[PDB]
Amino acid sequence: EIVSEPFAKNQLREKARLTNIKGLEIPRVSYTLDDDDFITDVETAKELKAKGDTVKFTTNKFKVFAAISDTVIHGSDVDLVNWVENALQSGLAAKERKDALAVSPKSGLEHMSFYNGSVKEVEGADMYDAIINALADLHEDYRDNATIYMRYADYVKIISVLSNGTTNFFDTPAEKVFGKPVVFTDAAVKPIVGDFNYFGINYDGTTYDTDKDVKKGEYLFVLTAWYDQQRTLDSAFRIAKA
Amino acid sequence: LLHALPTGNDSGGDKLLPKTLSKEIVSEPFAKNQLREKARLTNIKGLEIPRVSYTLDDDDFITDVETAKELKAKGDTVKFTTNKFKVFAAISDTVIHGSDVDLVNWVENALQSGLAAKERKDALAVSPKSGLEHMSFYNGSVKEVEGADMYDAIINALADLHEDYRDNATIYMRYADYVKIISVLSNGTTNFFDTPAEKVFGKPVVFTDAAVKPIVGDFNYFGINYDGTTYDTDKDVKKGEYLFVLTAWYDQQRTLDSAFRIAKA
Amino acid sequence: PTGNDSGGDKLLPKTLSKEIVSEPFAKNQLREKARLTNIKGLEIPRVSYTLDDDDFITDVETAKELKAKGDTVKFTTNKFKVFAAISDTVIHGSDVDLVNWVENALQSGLAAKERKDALAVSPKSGLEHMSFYNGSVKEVEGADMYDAIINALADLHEDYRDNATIYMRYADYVKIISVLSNGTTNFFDTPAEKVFGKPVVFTDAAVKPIVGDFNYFGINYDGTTYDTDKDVKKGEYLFVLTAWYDQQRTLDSAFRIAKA
Amino acid sequence: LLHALPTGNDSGGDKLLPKTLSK
Repeated sequence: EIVSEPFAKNQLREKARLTNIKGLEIPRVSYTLDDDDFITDVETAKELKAKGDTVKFTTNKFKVFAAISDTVIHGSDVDLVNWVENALQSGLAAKERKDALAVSPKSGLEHMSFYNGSVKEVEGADMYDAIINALADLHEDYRDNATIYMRYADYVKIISVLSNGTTNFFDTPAEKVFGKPVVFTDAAVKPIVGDFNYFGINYDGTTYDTDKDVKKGEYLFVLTAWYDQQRTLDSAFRIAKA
Repeated sequence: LLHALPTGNDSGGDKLLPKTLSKEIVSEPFAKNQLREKARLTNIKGLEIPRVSYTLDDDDFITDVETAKELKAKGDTVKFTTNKFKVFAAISDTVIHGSDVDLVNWVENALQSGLAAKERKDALAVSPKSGLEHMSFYNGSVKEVEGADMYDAIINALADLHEDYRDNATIYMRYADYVKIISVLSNGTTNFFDTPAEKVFGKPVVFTDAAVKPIVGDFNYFGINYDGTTYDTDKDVKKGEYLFVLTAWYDQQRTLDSAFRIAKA
Repeated sequence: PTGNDSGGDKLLPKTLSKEIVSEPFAKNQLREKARLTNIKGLEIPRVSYTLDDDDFITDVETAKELKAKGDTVKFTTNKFKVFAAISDTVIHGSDVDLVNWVENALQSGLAAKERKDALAVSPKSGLEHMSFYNGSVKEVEGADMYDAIINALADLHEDYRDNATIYMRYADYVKIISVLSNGTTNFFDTPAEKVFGKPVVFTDAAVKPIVGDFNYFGINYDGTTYDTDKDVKKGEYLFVLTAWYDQQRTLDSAFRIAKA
Repeated sequence: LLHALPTGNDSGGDKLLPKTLSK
């Protein structure tokens, strides 16, 4: 009987939080120390003042589909059970990663993306300089917990300049070059970096349905849900650029 | 093409979602002190540990080291002295009544994280402040050595140290500096990035971003303690905020300052 | 912190519903006087009775319409559809509109369908015979609205007069007062029964005041059917209802118009 | 999107009509 792989996945689910709570509200600033605090970084003064202390997780709709013609049903195969779950679950993942890493987001969902704007682009001479400088920019608390996302091909080019003749960092991991964990993803254009503790997602509710289009002779299996994902603090996550 | 009325609002699609969903907020500590591993911790009140040990009635009145004698002339004992602390949490009003969640970890992760950030900051402070000068390694009490490059410096740092203290020595430095040391050594030879850091210098290493200059020495002498804590809640009515606040008392001092050094180029 | 439980609910008012409710969105004023029926097929005679030999000739009108239409009257089915649409988010936000919001909605749809057709200035084709302004009613002419209504009563037959009723828009009932201002006296406080001498009902659609014996006018609803379905893709439930009715005038000569 | 055959012709919408009907 039939089986297959996850057709698509979201790499960002590794580090980000994931929730199922109906309405969700958290504070942005975890703690403040005693009187002898050097002034909080100019950034956090601005965004905290503008956004407010809390953060709103606000429902947003979409729809996922699935279509099976009638002949396929009546040829002794069982795709009703597994082919759809393999299909719909993947649809949830691609919807996320498309919106977060959108170069030019659709309207009504700008605030989710990391490339919509409102993040500072540092400038390194090459990719190796830009990533290390970007770590040099953000606040140190975020640095200690930071994580990098990038495309694997860019990790090859930094090796060609760190070829150094005899030595070959094709065998080395990527943790030890930059000094922090790395995850590889093809959509991420400009290497982004920050503490992905703060980034978070929430799924509130769903509903599963099925129906037959009698004339055209195709079953349907549809699902819907509402989610949203926001950055607790924009000042954390930063860009690298040549 | 059915006639039923979904009044119940029970959702069948819930199981299709990823099974890693939390239903309760959780996160890791925001900050941590990386000195706690090597150094000594204590809860007792009013601590005093003598500097002296190992007297011989020697006719060869040379002690161990010239630096060791002249700075014991400072004093016989060390006495840790109390210093004040303050920690604030600030969960607001909407979050409490807006929805049913649980924040006890969010508070806990915030408070005892704040302690570690305090004691690391002052102990590694570049420019100390009033009353706090007597714990920072970058205070002028401790020496600088001078290698031509930072590699030979750390060697010349671990070199001019007591035989004993060398044995359980330990190094602190930034990782970014640690890379430049190796990109130059890897020229025309084996790779070192696959190697542990214990071996290029011979002894264990820990990495933190604070140490603008390296440290070397045995941190069994560096010591910390906490006298006792105070915890109480509070509500500001006019604004709506709930306040969770902590205060305790502490000090940290090094037993002997000759056991530690600074490398520099 | 235990939760958002508090004692403010006592301070909160007592008029709070805890679930949704609303008014009839629209109504048909004509249902007060007209007959209303549920019979499958309905047939009645037009002329109630005739007296003995000494009957002055029946009014020229009734001779004509009775001769043309015939003795009986046919109630003939005519279709329409009423709709209702609820998006999916509205369902899944803990509210109960399934039970009351629809009945409040559909029942109103029946009423507006009636009054639209009866008082239609220019009816849709296939349903001309229902309206009162399609034609076939005589328009008397008064110098003002007060003269036109009273003259219109002077026109129709007296049996219908004794049982007659007037429908009009309230604003026209104000203008007749301004001419009957008479200085000191003010008929804003008076009812309208006593000015014209017969009952009155107020309605905004009725343009030219109509008048006659609304015993004769009648309505019938034969059958219905209630259905529901989901448009899966667009994610909206539906609640639809249908029925067949018709309403006719037993005798056209009764109901008359007033005009300036 | 149901499979049933309404043979009975019993009408559920009857009660929605006004309750002042005469018969």
